Amino acid sequence: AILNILEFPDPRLRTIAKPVEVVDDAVRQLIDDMFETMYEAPGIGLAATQVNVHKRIVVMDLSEDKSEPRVFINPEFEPLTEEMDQYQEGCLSVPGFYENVDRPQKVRIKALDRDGNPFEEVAEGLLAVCIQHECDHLNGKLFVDYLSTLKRDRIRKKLEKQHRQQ
Ligand SMILES: O=C(C[C@H]1Sc2ccccc2NC1=O)NO
Ligand code: NI
Repeated sequence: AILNILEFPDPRLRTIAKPVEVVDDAVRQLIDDMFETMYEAPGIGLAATQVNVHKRIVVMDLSEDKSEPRVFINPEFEPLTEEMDQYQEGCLSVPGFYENVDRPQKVRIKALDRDGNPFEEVAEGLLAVCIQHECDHLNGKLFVDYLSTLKRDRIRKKLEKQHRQQ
């Protein structure tokens, strides 16, 4: 199923997601719907908060051909260096806008996989950017939160206008 993706400034995007206590079949079915939603948008990552399911679940596929689905349940990360990098980010919940965001350039991810087993993973580049961006969603944070207040308000106003016209 293709789930509806919430869009800024919907307050539901600010909800803090709750950890997943057991990765059962319902969780894997939600994950499958999230990937379908994500691939159809299309986008390279998606957090459950974005589809209004407030659980700590993230899916991603950084390939150009759907050949590398990745699952992160109860993800966390820790910067591995103090160095920062800029990347122009977009978001399915803030469609049509792309702005630079500075974030730690390398982080160590820790999460549960699709079977519920814990693993860790060093991330740099697009992977490090995407994992931080998706974990932010789970804590009710959007990339526009890093922008100047005036730029974020300009974004909000445009989206609000679009939502009224739709
Ligand atoms: O909205 C999304 C999908 C985004 S994640 C992202 C972050 C930095 C640069 C590009 C993207 N692209 C996505 O599709 N995830 O929450
Ligand atoms: Ni996003």
